[PDB]
Parts: sequence; structure tokens; C-alpha cells
Amino acid sequence: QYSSNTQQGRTSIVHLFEWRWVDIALECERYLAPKGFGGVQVSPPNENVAIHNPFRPWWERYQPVSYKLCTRSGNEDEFRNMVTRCNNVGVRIYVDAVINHMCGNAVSAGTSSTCGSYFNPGSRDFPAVPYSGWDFNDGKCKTGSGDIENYNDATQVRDCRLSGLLDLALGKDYVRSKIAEYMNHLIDIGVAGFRIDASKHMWPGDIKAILDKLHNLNSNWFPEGSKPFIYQEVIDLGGEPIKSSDYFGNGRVTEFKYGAKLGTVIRKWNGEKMSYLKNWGEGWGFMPSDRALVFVDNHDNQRGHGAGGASILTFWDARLYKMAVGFMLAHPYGFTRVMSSYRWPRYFENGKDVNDWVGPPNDNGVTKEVTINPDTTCGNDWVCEHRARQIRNMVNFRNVVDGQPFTNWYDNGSNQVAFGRGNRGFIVFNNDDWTFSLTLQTGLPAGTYCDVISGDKINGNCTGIKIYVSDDGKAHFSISNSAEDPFIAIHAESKL
Ligand SMILES: C[C@H]1O[C@H](O[C@H]2[C@H](O)[C@@H](O)[C@@H](O[C@@H]3C(CO)=C[C@H](N[C@H]4[C@H](O)[C@@H](O)[C@@H](O[C@H]5[C@H](O)[C@@H](O)[C@@H](O)O[C@@H]5CO)O[C@@H]4C)[C@H](O)[C@H]3O)O[C@@H]2CO)[C@H](O)[C@@H](O)[C@@H]1N
Ligand SMILES: [Ca+2]
Ligand SMILES: [Cl-]
Repeated sequence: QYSSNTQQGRTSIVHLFEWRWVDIALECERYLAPKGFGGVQVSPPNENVAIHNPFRPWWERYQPVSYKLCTRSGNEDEFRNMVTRCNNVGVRIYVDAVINHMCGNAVSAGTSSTCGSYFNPGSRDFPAVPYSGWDFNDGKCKTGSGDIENYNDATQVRDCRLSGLLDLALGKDYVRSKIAEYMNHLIDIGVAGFRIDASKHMWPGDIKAILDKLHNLNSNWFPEGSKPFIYQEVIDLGGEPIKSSDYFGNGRVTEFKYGAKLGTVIRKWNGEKMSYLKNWGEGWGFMPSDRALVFVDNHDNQRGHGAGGASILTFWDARLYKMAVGFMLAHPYGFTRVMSSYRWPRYFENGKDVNDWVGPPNDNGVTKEVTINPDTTCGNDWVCEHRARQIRNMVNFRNVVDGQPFTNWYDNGSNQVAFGRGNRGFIVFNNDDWTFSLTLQTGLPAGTYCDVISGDKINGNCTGIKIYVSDDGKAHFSISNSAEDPFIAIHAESKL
């Protein structure tokens, strides 16, 4: 469950949050395959409640009504088409699995669902599964409200309703079997693994029991005996009884400490500075590298949901965000996930974004297609971080340097730092209020390299900055503090 199952020489996943299946399929073929992306995390593909107050929020997708593959992203046919087309170009699909719960207990009964299935939350009736009152934790939960009231109590965290979401009785074989049926449908279609949503809210042993029922990966694309990649969403920032380590038996785990700390460093808040990144990774108290799923922001915390945090960097803070993503993609710690977002009308009132609920770009609830502008950016309010040259070229940097050790670290005791990855790549950052101008040991063979942050290598020349590495591995770097992108990266495949 720890192996990504990506094509050899591909090392990242991109979250195409709320994208439609037909758009992901095209993106696999036209962009992700040729640019060396490993795979795509997709939004939950199962049927959810259609929530009309507020208007079609992104979070309606975290309120299941059934396991039919029928959502605003598309139907089962389009989902199958996408997984096939992506695998056929060597790009994997990872599904956001919403398995802890069904919908909110106060949602009105009827057919307000993305495939029109009937459901009745008040009577615990979900006949399109089917589930009944016997399949939820109402009798098991010991809180007065029936909801989770206290994260200091590990038992209620697992057995009670997260924010009122109907909590499935994952201790029962019947329920485990219905979930496994859903996951095996996805595996057989060709999915390479799963983000297990709300993992903290399930017993590690119930997750195990479900995983035990799963098929091996589809034997047309994956070697015989291949198991789905599992990464579990557990928010563990310390101070609670439940630990990220409790879930290592099942797969990798999201390391939320990573983006919180990195955002603080890059913002130069709380006395932090880039020179302190010398021991980044387990040195900062993070989980083992071979279990961490890392990221700068995710779909929750980029809009203040989840653990939130003021330090989180997002596309809204573009200059600092690209730097943070660049550092993440250069550094060997963890398995890297890149966020790809849409714009929404952020509006702060009393410190909170009152529009943190807004769903994807839409026409009366119908998700907009991803349009491609002439300069390869996206239209229709999709941000497409993964198409920014500075981020896309760093995704390739990570591929090029895969397996190479962290070496040749330099820092100025403040915010000018640099490091290499064996003899295959080198990166330099200036986050101080003055120019970074210095000759550094790069560890690279002698030659002329294209900086892949400012430009690209094409037909024997560079479109941006060129770096000249001499016979002894040394090169001069000059980065103004007023640079729009104050970092430079060179690698084996950017050499002229
Ligand atoms: C009925 C209910 O509906 C709406 O809730 C929505 C949330 O507002 C959205 O954020 C979203 O939730 C997703 C989800 C549920 O499927 C789980 C994910 N993330 C969770 C995480 O798993 C939880 O553990 C919890 O995090 C807490 C930490 O565990 C604590 O240590 C501490 O930090 O506090 C946090 C925050 O409480 O919440 C996270 C968001 C997943 O990634 C989410 O996207 O979708 C739900 C369902 O629609 C309404 O907003 C709410 O008002 C209603 N009561
Ligand atoms: Ca639970
Ligand atoms: Cl996540």
C-alpha cells in the first residue's frame, strides 16, 4: 500500500480539484503525460447530496448518498473513459474515498442527489446502497449530542458524527463489504489507489478490514500482485491522543505539519528563516519520509477549512507559493502532491472568508470546462497551478533527480540558501531583502545549463537565464531580492 504505482521516473501527483472527468482525460494526454506527472487525485466519484443552500458548495461532495459513479464531474462511462485514457499514457488515477460517513443527519429526505437516488437521513435510509438504521453508529456513540464534541476522547472521534455526518458502522462486516464493493469497482476500472478521507474518524483496524477485501490492481496496466496506493487523511499537529503513526499499517499518511511549517518559514514569520531548512524532514519532528504524503496546501486549508492556519501558502500569494512548491519538489522528503485550484470570490468578514463554501466555476450549477488560453494557462477561473512553468519544471526536476542524495547545502545564516541532489540537480533561493550574488559548488558536470524557473531548454538554447558550470562544479548565481521568481534551478536534462 506504500508504493505509488506510477510509471518509472514519475514522482508526483496533482489534485485536479472538482475537475470534470472529460477534462482530466484530455489533460492526461495533452499535458500530464508529456510533462512527466505521475498521477491525478480526483474529487469523490460517488453520488452525493445536491445542496442548494448555500449554492452547490464544494463540500457537498463529502456527503455521500450512494456508491453510484455519478457526480458533477461526470457519469460512470466518462469516469471509465478517463481512467483508461490516463493509464494508457502512463498517468495514474487516485480516488478520494469518502467511506467514514454518509450525509448530514439534518439534510431533508428526498431525491436531491447527483444521480437522483432517494435517501432519508432522518430514518437512516439509503436504499441505493443499501444501508439502513442498522448500519450506523447511533447506538455506539456515547455523547449527549451524538456528534463529536471533544477531540481529547479518541473513542468519540471514531464512533460519533463528524459535524453531524451520519457515521457508518465500520465494525460490521456488511458495511465493510459494501465499501469494499465500491472500492473494487474502482480498482477494476483501473484506479491506482485512494486518498482515504476522514481517516482519523475510523479505527485503524476497521480500515484494515476493508483493505483486506480489496482486489489487486488491474493486470492489464499493473504487474501481477500490485496493491492500491493508500494515503490516509489524518490531521495530526500534536496535542491529541490520535497520532498519524496509528495508521502506518494501512499506508502513507498526510503530513499536515509540512505545509504549516513551510508557510511560516517562507513568510518569515515567528522568527523562522530558510537557513533553518538545512535539516528539513524528520529533523523538524515530521513522520518518516517513507510514510509522508506532503503538500504546501490542500483543498481544505487553502480556504481555511480543516486545521486551517494563517501561515498556509496558496495561489493567492503567488510569489511565495511558487517558492514553497519549488523547495518541496526539490527536497527528497516525502511523496509530493501539487494542488490545482479554481478562483472564488474571497470575502473576509470578522477574519473569516464568508465565501469559503463556493464550489467550482459553474453555469447554474453545471461545472465549467477547463479552457486552455493561447499561452497554455487556463480560462474559466481555473487556476491550473500545475501548468505554471515554475511548478511544471520543478515536477520534472524531481523526476530527474529521483534517488539522488541531499548534498552541497549552502546558507547565509538568514534566507539565502542552496542545495543539490547528487550530481543531477541544483537549486538556489533568495528570500532576503538584498541581492544573492555568489559562486557556489553545484555538484554538476561542467557545462551550460538552462534555469528551468525562468525559461526552458529548446533546440540547443535556453529561453531564460543560463548558468555556466565550470570544470570544478562551481557556478555564479545572481538573484535580486526584487525578482518576481527569486529562485533558480538547473538539472541534468536542462544542460545544453
Ligand atoms: C453537515 C456539515 O456539512 C458541512 O461540512 C463540510 C465541511 O465544512 C468541509 O470541510 C468538508 O469536510 C471534508 C471531510 C468530511 O468528509 C473530511 C476532511 N477533512 C476534515 C478532517 O477529516 C476532520 O478530522 C476535521 O478536522 C479537524 C481535525 O481533526 C482537528 O484536529 C482540528 O484541527 O479541527 C479540525 C477541523 O474541525 O475536519 C476536516 C475538515 C475533508 O478533507 C473535508 O473536505 O465537507 C463537510 C461535509 O459537507 C458544513 O460545513 C457543516 O457546517 C455541517 N455541519
Ligand atoms: Ca467514524
Ligand atoms: Cl488531504
